[PDB]
Amino acid sequence: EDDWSKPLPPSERLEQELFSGGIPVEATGNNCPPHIESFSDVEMGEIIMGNIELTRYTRPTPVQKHAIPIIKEKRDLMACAQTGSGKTAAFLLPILSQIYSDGPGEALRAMKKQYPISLVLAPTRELAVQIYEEARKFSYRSRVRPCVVYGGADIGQQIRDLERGCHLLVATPGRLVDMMERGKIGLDFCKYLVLDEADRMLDMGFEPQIRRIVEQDTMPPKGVRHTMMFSATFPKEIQMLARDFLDEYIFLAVGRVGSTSENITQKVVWVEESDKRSFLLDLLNATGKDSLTLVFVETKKGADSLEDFLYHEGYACTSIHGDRSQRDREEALHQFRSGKSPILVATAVAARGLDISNVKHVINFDLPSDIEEYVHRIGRTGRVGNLGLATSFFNERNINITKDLLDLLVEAKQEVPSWLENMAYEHHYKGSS
Ligand SMILES: Nc1ncnc2c1ncn2[C@@H]1O[C@H](COP(=O)(O)O)[C@@H](O)[C@H]1O
Repeated sequence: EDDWSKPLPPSERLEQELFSGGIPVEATGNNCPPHIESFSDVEMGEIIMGNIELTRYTRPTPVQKHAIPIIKEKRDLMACAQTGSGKTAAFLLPILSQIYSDGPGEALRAMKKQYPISLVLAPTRELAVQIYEEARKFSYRSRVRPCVVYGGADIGQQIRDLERGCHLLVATPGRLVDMMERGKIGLDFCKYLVLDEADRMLDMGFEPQIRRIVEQDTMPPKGVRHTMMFSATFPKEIQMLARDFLDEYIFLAVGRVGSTSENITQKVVWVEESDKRSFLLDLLNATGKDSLTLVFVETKKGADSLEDFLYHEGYACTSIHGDRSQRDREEALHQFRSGKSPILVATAVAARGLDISNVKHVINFDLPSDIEEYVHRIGRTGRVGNLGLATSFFNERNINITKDLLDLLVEAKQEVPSWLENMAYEHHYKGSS
């Protein structure tokens, strides 16, 4: 049989291809394996150590010091770390290491529809490619062929890439489901599940697809598969997702766990329904050359009406809602992402699963009845380096979220309209006399 631990012949055109480019730590859980200080503190194999040297990694990052020995000891992981912490290599290195050591497993040898040994789920195309490229570096001179798929691109070329073999699959949840329904991917032998930037995936409304992939198909249950979740923040829906997806897991926090709606400037203004169009025009006239603007409306009839208004007023824009054919919605998303139509009108429901690459300005033309939905919507702007802007139109129709919105603005240390805190005021708490 095949030896998956002993490296394949090199290829320096491929080497130049791959490798010629540019404080507190909390760990809680039961029987947590001790952290490492060097990559050699645990045995990650011949192939991994060789590829580590090609990538010129000299010392493990904080998150790698703790996560790598955890994953290698086959323990589930909930990790709160931010971008630039080296979390990609933190799960790729021990996973690939174990695959080299263990091999494909008797199933894939008795067969040799693609069956990934490892699956990494990402919110966006950009992050998906980042993970994919790192995987190529560490799968070099091995028999693990990494593949990446994502929406907004030709599925035909992605299917072709898949059929050349994939043992590690990086995917956005929507395109993976599409591959599964088309019968191109099976999860029967997926032993390594990774959710990278899980919080943003839920922001973009990927949770149903994720739970369909993990819980409703053929993927091994927890305790059999090894599952790792990485998230910058730790809101309640992530905690619930962690409890459901993880078994006997270690909680790792590198730095302070990020706040909800961080890196976002939020403005709330009072606008009557009749004035929302004109008010929007003033907001659009304070827009840069092409900074992408995402406008949320409640209904599809409202979306069409708004776009019709914007078109007549001379604005380059497009729309995405349910009453559109799929050919129109895919082209609309293409024209938004390319800046040809820098203004996207969309209902929240239609925006779900779409790779809208965090715009510079989110405008809540209509506010939701739900503050958790508000958090998901404004999450469509703001990163780490780029401060995002979220402007919301508020009137009597939104009175039910007055207090939650106020509380959120205060927690995020944002500006509060004096009329908003006035409307939220409760005389019960003043006291007698
Ligand atoms: N051990 C390491 N030494 C040096 N750079 C690293 C290490 N691990 C990851 N990186 C870099 O950190 C970035 C990855 O950030 P992240 O988004 O946390 O995966 C990439 O630029 C990597 O090259």
